[PDB]
Amino acid sequence: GTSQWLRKTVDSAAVILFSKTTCPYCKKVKDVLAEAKIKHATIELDQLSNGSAIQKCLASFSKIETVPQMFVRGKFIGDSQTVLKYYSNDELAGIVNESKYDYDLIVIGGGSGGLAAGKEAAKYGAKTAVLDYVEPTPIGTTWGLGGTCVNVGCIPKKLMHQAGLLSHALEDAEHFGWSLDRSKISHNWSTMVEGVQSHIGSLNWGYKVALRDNQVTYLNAKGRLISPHEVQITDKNQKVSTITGNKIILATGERPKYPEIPGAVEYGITSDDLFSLPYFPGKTLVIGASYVALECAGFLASLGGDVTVMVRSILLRGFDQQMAEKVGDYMENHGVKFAKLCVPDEIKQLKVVDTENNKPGLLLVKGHYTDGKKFEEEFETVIFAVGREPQLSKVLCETVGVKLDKNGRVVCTDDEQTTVSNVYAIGDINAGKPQLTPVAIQAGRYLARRLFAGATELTDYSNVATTVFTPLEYGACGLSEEDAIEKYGDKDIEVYHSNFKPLEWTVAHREDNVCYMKLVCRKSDNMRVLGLHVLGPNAGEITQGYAVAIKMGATKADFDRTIGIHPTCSETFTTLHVTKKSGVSPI
Amino acid sequence: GTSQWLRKTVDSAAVILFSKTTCPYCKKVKDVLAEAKIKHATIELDQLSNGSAIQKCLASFSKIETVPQMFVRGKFIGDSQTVLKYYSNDELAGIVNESKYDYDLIVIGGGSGGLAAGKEAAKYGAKTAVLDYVEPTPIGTTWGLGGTCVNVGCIPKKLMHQAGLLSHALEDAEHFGWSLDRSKISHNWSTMVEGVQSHIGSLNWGYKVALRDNQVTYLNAKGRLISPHEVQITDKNQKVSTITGNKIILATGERPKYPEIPGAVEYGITSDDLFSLPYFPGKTLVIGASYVALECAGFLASLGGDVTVMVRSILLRGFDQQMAEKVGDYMENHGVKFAKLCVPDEIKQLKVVDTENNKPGLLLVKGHYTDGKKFEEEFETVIFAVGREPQLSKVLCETVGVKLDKNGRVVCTDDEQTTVSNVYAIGDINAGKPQLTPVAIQAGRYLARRLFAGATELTDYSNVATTVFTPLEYGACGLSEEDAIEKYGDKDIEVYHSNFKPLEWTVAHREDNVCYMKLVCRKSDNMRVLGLHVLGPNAGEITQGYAVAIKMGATKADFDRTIGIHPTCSETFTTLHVTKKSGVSPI
Ligand SMILES: Cc1cc2nc3c(=O)[nH]c(=O)nc-3n(C[C@H](O)[C@H](O)[C@H](O)COP(=O)(O)OP(=O)(O)OC[C@H]3O[C@@H](n4cnc5c(N)ncnc54)[C@H](O)[C@@H]3O)c2cc1C
Ligand SMILES: Cc1cc2nc3c(=O)[nH]c(=O)nc-3n(C[C@H](O)[C@H](O)[C@H](O)COP(=O)(O)OP(=O)(O)OC[C@H]3O[C@@H](n4cnc5c(N)ncnc54)[C@H](O)[C@@H]3O)c2cc1C
Ligand SMILES: NC(=O)C1=CN([C@@H]2O[C@H](COP(=O)(O)OP(=O)(O)OC[C@H]3O[C@@H](n4cnc5c(N)ncnc54)[C@H](OP(=O)(O)O)[C@@H]3O)[C@@H](O)[C@H]2O)C=CC1
Ligand SMILES: NC(=O)C1=CN([C@@H]2O[C@H](COP(=O)(O)OP(=O)(O)OC[C@H]3O[C@@H](n4cnc5c(N)ncnc54)[C@H](OP(=O)(O)O)[C@@H]3O)[C@@H](O)[C@H]2O)C=CC1
Ligand SMILES: *SC[C@H](NC(=O)CC[C@@H](N)C(=O)O)C(=O)NCC(=O)O
Ligand SMILES: *SC[C@H](NC(=O)CC[C@@H](N)C(=O)O)C(=O)NCC(=O)O
Ligand SMILES: N[C@@H](CCC(=O)N[C@@H](CS)C(=O)NCC(=O)O)C(=O)O
Ligand SMILES: N[C@@H](CCC(=O)N[C@@H](CS)C(=O)NCC(=O)O)C(=O)O
Ligand SMILES: [Ca+2]
Ligand SMILES: [Ca+2]
Repeated sequence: GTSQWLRKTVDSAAVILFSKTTCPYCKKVKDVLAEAKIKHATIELDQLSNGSAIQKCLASFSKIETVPQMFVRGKFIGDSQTVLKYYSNDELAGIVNESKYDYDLIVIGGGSGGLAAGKEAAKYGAKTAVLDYVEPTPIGTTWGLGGTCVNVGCIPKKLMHQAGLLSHALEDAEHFGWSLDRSKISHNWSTMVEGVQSHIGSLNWGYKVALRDNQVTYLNAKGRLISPHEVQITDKNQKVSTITGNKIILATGERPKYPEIPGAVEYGITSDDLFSLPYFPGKTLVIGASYVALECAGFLASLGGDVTVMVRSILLRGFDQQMAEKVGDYMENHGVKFAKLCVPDEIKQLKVVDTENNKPGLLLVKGHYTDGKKFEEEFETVIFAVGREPQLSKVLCETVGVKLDKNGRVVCTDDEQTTVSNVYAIGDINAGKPQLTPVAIQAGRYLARRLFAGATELTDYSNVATTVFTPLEYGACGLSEEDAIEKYGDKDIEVYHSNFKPLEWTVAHREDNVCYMKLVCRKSDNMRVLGLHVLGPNAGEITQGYAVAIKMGATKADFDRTIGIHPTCSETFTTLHVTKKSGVSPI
Repeated sequence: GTSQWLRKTVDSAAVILFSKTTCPYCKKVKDVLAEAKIKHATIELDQLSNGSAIQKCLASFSKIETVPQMFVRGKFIGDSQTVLKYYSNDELAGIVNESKYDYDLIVIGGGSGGLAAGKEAAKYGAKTAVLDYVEPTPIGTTWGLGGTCVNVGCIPKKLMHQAGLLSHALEDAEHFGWSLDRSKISHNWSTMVEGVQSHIGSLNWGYKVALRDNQVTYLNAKGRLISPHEVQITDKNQKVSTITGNKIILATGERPKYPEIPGAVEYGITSDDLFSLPYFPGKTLVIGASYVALECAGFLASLGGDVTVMVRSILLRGFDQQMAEKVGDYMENHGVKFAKLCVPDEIKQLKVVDTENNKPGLLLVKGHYTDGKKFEEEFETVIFAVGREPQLSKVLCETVGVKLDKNGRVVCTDDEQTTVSNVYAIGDINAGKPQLTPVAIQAGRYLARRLFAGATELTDYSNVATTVFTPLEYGACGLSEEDAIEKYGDKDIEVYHSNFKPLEWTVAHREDNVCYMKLVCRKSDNMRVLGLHVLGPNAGEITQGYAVAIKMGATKADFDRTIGIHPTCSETFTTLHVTKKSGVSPI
């Protein structure tokens, strides 16, 4: 496959140097490229097991088999003497700038995936543009560069989770001997929001600076792909123009859904609004039951809010349902109210948001339970967390020839390629992929490296660990218990499980037999670990290291031979014994 | 090796049943043994790849090759009919009780290792005794069952660490929008100590109950081995008697050292005293610089104490010294004072501890720096943390024939065997082994399983992860950078490193470029991970999962293909790039 590899690399790379580490002629070219501040990929052939065969294949493109060999956009440009000739004649800059298109890469969307792809491509000398535009929410919320995670997702969510966790740190402090008067302590929502937004601000600015420093062109503009190589852009001044690019990356992400009921769009809010909400939500209804719903309900409650979650059917559809029940039971036991098997029919306004005193309005929510009981209750704030959807066009998109699925997501190969061959999709819009920030980031970086640096490594989307940052956190890697049973049959599945109590919870007088972990294992495959699950503090820190071991194909015996660190919650994974089949209590 | 395995198992096991899972005669024996509450090991031959050869070998001991086959203390006892015959004649109890010795196992020491070994042996029907006695410290401190960790180590240390961490949670709360008056918050040492000691109390009681429930005989008594099978015991009433045992496990642990200076023993304290100290230490000097010193100095400071650490030479000798410098620099930047290259010459009393008002005394510490400067300063409490030593006898011990090393530790094989063949040593007294609780626990359990359940698995003492619970925590697994360079040469070592900032530290306005991690890797061995190091919050939770991957032989590429969980500190391990050799800043 070394012939096809070289062909793909030469044809895709913007600026690439085939080299050897002990070659003084290769060094002379590197010195020239650095002095002229020409960024490029470098492949050192003496570092590759097939490097000699690569040298032979290079003659298909250059007629030579020596190093160095410099290419620009599919075209052999010269050996060392030739490159030096361009340098001394001041032709080199013109040569490396020469292109059929305005850009080697246009990235549409400047979130986790887009920024990662864009910055990484610039590193190998690709002329790169990143387009980002934030369509306002129905109530007008907008924000800066960085995408969902930075502005309206992981970052503000985890920070509000921390604010929530600190509530309980205050309770725990007393049992640890701290003398404070908790009846006189209160939380100020807007102060927290100011601190959160101040940090987000530094991230917005940070990414802009990063794009500058990597010589990526940033356009605060809405992009539309109108042909394989043509992107139509609309600026703030509403000016329309067209830019051309060799490769296009679609990284446009998703936006929250609203249910199709009266008053939803007019009076409700979503996560998009919540994280910069200038008033405190007050008595809140969250509609929905997956991780956005539960994470938001959870930090709101810990801040002292009166919180209700309206659950159509189950919690965290798609997650292990025993773990999901445990996540919910903990939240229920700690003040979060659940309206079970209940759907909303309408929102009616009773009071407008006080914009001067930064206070919430008041809403009437009518709904109904499965049994026929009507739901009718007042809330200061209604939050919809009922899924997220991509914002591209079944028709328009197909007219440029990019195929979307039923749900409006882009159908891609295992190297992120769409049905238009120079066009790729990464992050949340890529059909079938886990919708997480580091996945989008890994995909973008790996994709940029393949396109412009001749890398071969595909993103591995299997066994990607997650954490739901509910009040008690839930970390998982691999399969749910039910999905593993479905795949391999009950008789081939062994589950090791245990309750545990963090040492910190002992003096603090918190629950026995609530924190919980399990390993789902396949008997036939040497007790291969198929799924890991932990409900407990710092679950994400706990889970992460185990995701490496699982990707390497960890078995139970691997876990068993490993010695614990004491005292930690994580060490419980190293001494698990009780199986579910034995019926013995995990307590 | 299946002949030797069976010989060792039959000869060592107290009560063992060789069986098959589909045999109704084996089930009949199991029913009998359960009805008569006879605990035993069970080996299911149809579950072992060499089970058929085992069946053939069993005839060397029983003259039969069928299942079931029951053994007691080296002696074939019967097939199923025979066992049922003993049952119906009411002979079975007598048979299984028959022994040359009072016990199959005597465990001397009831700490982490001893309790683990003892409880695990009882599970397979071994008649087990555990001896524990706590020699009082010079000032009279004593405590209950469970050993160093439970009473004067990991447990109270981590709980005081948590109390310390909560101090900073209080500072962080305000930036997260919590309204509290910190100028009016103070810490009460004795309240904290009460909560800590109350939990320890429940552990003492818990272990006693566990020994009861597992039918282990517990003797609060000092044991001395006087011959291979004879243990002399001294009770509280000072009564001396002798008990005999087949196997002996030495699990007697260590005690803090004092330097040989005037006033040390009379006026100073150690970790043994600190965790139940009924007065607050006040202005404190810690003498020493390894993890006990730094962990204690650290939580004392976070509680608002005026703390000084007197450092003979370096911090954390034996740990990676770049990481050790970083641990210290953080503590120095946060109020802990270091008297560098300084040794104590004498302690003099200025004030006696106030025993009625639970207040500390006052001490004068004289010492000298390497340059000739005298050290002279007043402290309310002086803490020695200058190492720990075993408490067994170079002569007495050798007279029973158990060999000790230069440092007084027991010299053992890789299966914990001493130079006396029925005598084993586990935990801190085992020469050359990492001195950690879960190591002692794993060793005890694995040892009990080998002796009484026919297991083969040795404890793996390589790449055991640790965490130093300093104010900023330090987790490590595998080799220091300097030890890896020493082993494989500089040219074969690549180090990937990065600073990071916990997301929580952003709103809280804490340090950039202080949290830090690295992977020490071997170039020749496919960038094999030889050492992992992380300085940051929750370092132990971070480190633990990676210890499984490292035991499996993780390479850098394994880390690279693994996707991060966002947002966590741990995910930084999944995207490391910067190498030390490149000179690029980790910032
Ligand atoms: C509340 C919440 C909490 C979350 N928490 C976590 C978490 O803890 N951990 C985790 O891993 N993931 C979390 N996620 C998911 C994570 O945020 C996403 O998976 C990730 O941000 C998606 O990255 P992206 O690059 O695909 O899209 P985005 O980050 O959404 O970027 C797309 C960008 O392109 C813009 N755009 C759209 N159309 C155009 C156009 N045509 N022209 C120009 N620009 C356009 C969009 O406005 C946006 O700025 C969370 C998500 C939410 C909603
Ligand atoms: C301050 C401190 C903090 C620590 N923190 C951690 C940590 O965070 N994580 C970790 O893994 N490790 C930690 N350790 C180490 C851990 O405590 C030890 O490694 C472990 O307890 C040793 O177990 P052991 O069974 O060998 O000995 P021990 O637990 O010391 O048990 C020995 C017992 O036997 C008794 N004994 C002695 N002689 C006799 C006799 N002849 N007859 C009868 N009984 C006798 C002793 O009094 C004691 O009760 C810490 C240690 C200290 C001192
Ligand atoms: N890594 C992380 O910590 C986080 C990641 N995310 C990302 O965000 C994405 C989507 O977030 P989220 O908003 O939680 O959506 P999800 O796709 O995860 O789930 C939608 C939820 O809303 C409910 N729902 C859907 N329609 C209705 C309806 N019309 N009426 C009432 N309830 C309804 C569903 O319940 P039902 O089962 O009945 O259909 C389900 O509980 C996820 O896919 C994930 O990738 C979000 C939060 C945290
Ligand atoms: N896992 C964990 O979190 C923890 C485990 N432990 C266990 O406890 C054991 C011992 O604890 P520790 O007390 O820290 O002892 P250590 O053996 O770890 O180190 C002794 C320390 O005291 C110093 N020292 C020794 N003698 C003198 C002297 N006479 N004058 C001044 N300073 C001196 C040494 O400095 P120098 O370099 O100059 O010799 C060194 O810093 C460890 O081996 C470990 O297994 C302890 C705490 C935490
Ligand atoms: S996928 C084809 C293309 N879509 C986009 O470039 C993004 C559209 C999305 N931002 C939106 O609709 O908001 C497209 O719509 N083609 C336009 C055309 O004229 O062919
Ligand atoms: S190791 C030989 C034996 N030691 C012990 O059983 C423990 C001694 C220790 N607890 C202590 O000294 O405090 C021993 O000392 N032999 C005595 C003898 O008379 O041979
Ligand atoms: N004319 C060439 C010189 C090529 C040359 O002498 N390079 C040597 C390496 S220093 C080479 O490619 N031959 C050895 C090999 O097979 O790699 C240039 O200017 O680049
Ligand atoms: N007399 C024996 C009966 C032994 C017997 O019939 N056992 C069968 C299993 S059910 C056996 O060991 N033979 C089959 C084999 O080779 O495992 C007893 O009472 O234990
Ligand atoms: Ca283990
Ligand atoms: Ca990665």
